[PDB]
Amino acid sequence: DSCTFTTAAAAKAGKAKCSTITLNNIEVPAGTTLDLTGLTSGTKVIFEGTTTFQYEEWAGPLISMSGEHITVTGASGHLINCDGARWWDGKGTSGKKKPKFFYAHGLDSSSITGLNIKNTPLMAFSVQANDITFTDVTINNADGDTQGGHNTDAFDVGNSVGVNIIKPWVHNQDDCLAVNSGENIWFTGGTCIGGHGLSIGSVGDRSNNVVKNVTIEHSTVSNSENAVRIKTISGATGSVSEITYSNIVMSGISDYGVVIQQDYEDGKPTGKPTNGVTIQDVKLESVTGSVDSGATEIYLLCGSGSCSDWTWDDVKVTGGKKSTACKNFPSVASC
Ligand SMILES: *[C@@H]1O[C@H](CO)[C@@H](O)[C@H](O)[C@H]1NC(C)=O
Ligand SMILES: [Zn+2]
Ligand SMILES: [Zn+2]
Ligand SMILES: [Zn+2]
Repeated sequence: DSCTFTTAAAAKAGKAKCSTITLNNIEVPAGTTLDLTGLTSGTKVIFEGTTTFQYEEWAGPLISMSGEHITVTGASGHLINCDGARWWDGKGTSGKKKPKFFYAHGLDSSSITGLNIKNTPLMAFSVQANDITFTDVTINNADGDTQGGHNTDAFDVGNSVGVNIIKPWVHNQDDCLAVNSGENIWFTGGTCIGGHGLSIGSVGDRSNNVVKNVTIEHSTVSNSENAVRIKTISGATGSVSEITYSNIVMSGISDYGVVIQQDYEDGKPTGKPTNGVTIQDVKLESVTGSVDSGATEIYLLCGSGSCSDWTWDDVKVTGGKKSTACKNFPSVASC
């Protein structure tokens, strides 16, 4: 049936019988999830007007969706305004408990298109799904730059096979893309502003430490901590392979233009890379741009023998420090 819900509670109660679910100007109650899990296959979900959330310090998610063959869209002029500044305290995962925004867990063979998201209190999309596509999704957390936003990852991917992120537009304060695990991930045409870049990892110490076949391309990173990043955990085991960064342009980079390091311990680099996580088939093709004078252009800190078979074409990162601490990287590459 075609259903239109004006409350989160009504949506949760009636969703199953709806072939079309129009969410009209729903203000999600404090500490509650707009629960759109268990949707019937083929359901179309349309966000209308402005979706808001009442304030409460909690872990989220503000919205959770699951089901197979779900088509999520937003009506013209819609906006999902999380007004995250109410939570932002410059501490992100620390300090006030801030809710994760959208759980796309088990939202299989589904698409989310054109959603306009604003000021997520913490991470935006948590992806743990198969054959999921995010097209023309805009995550505007620009306000977080000056209002204390942190750990406002745009797309966190784990335990997902077949993830397509097409033309996302992101202005946040953490990873534009963060893949802790997954296979067949495609991120293309993205605008990544203010965050931590397009990252694989940190990989290791999870139930799934395999990242395979990730293509990040035609993306532009601006005013971010890093542009191209692959991190693996010290002493951890796992596999990172078939990673392609192609046609990546960067500028306003504060820390690293390109960084692939395997020395993350307790969330911090140590300078001592390990080799339990293999990093194979890394292809950088046309990765160019500038970084800050204080940033390191390229940093490749591989464990012994763990990094193999790379392709390095037209990687030209300028304006920063040229690292003299790189090691164990395939000779085709260079810092
Ligand atoms: C890699 O992922 C892409 C995008 O989903 C897909 O077209 C391709 O078949 C995959 N290749 C392998 C070897 O898994
Ligand atoms: Zn506000
Ligand atoms: Zn199917
Ligand atoms: Zn930061």
